[PDB]
Amino acid sequence: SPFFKVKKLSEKAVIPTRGSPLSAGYDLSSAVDSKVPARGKALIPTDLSIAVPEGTYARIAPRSGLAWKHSIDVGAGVIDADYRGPVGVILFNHSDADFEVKFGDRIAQLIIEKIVTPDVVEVDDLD
Amino acid sequence: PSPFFKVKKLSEKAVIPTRGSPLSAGYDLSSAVDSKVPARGKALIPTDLSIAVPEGTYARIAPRSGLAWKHSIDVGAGVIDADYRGPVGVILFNHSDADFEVKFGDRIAQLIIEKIVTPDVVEVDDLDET
Amino acid sequence: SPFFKVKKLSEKAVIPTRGSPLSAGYDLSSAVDSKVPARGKALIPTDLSIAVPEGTYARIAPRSGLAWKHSIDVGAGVIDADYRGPVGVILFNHSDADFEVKFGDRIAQLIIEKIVTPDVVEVDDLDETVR
Ligand SMILES: [Mg+2]
Repeated sequence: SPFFKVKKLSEKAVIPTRGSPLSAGYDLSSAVDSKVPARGKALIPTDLSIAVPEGTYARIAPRSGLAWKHSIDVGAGVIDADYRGPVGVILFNHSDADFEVKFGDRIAQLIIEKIVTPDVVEVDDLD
Repeated sequence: PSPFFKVKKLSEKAVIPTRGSPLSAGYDLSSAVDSKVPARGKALIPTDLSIAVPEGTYARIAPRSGLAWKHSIDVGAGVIDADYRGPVGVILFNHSDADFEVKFGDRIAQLIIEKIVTPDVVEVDDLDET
Repeated sequence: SPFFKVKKLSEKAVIPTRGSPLSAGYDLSSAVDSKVPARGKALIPTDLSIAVPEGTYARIAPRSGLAWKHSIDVGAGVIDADYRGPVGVILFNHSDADFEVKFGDRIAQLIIEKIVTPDVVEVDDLDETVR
């Protein structure tokens, strides 16, 4: 049975919520105030640790508003189901304008994507 | 219930998205406009479509491989919720020093209906060790 | 039942491996020495061809380390389940420093994501949603 368990690592953390009833993702909020330099990057802590089920992973996905309005998008973003460290969001600034993330800003959305993980079979012929 | 992909044309310029091979992941998205993605910049390209995909999925607007190598084009963000009924636009980022020209009808992205789970969020005191 | 078939196209190829029992991705290694130029791009060969099952595709996904240490992101990355050509990794460099790729370096990770591929139908109107 699917689950999404979240542990607050500080009092500043915001428990993720979905934005609409059928929404794909859980909104993630910044636990800090941080500059994202023009044509540069920032690593934004959520002060959360998580667990998601085997047969899935948590993808840190971009919010469309951040991307369209501010040319900000998300690098990396693959959180394994057994990763128990703090969840941070890597933002890339694809513009010549400096940007600033404020404490509590929603900076990404977490999507729990279904996957398969079979053992690899090496072959001489794929078909 | 069986999966579905319904599309509604918002103008005559919209093109029904079509897959590219019988096992292909995604449905090709065509531009409804003439436009451009400026060098080192971005654009929102209308498809003039509204869509519906099933609960337990979302529609991901994903980059085409050819455009990524030839024009350094990427999709800046492409999460479309299963309950999103607004117009579908494609956000393109141009990671090169030359403009990318868009003519109406041009394929600019592909849509992939990804399976997900959406359980309730549960705050906990401790997580298991791995 | 899911599978992941891999064919090596040369001796330089490395069978993709998963790091831990619950890891999402299979690490992909470069088959070449190469460079991703500052603010530029490169197509890095793996010298692999692959097959994944119907109802999935293989997503070429970024490694977190390369993203943060080198501003490297993966472009493109949608590998169809019936694509039988060579698998190359498209890297974008979002920094002003060249990124060197050495033979055997891990440059991405492959994730076999579950999808649906229903027959698309045009309709006159869609349901409006409480949103
Ligand atoms: Mg995905």
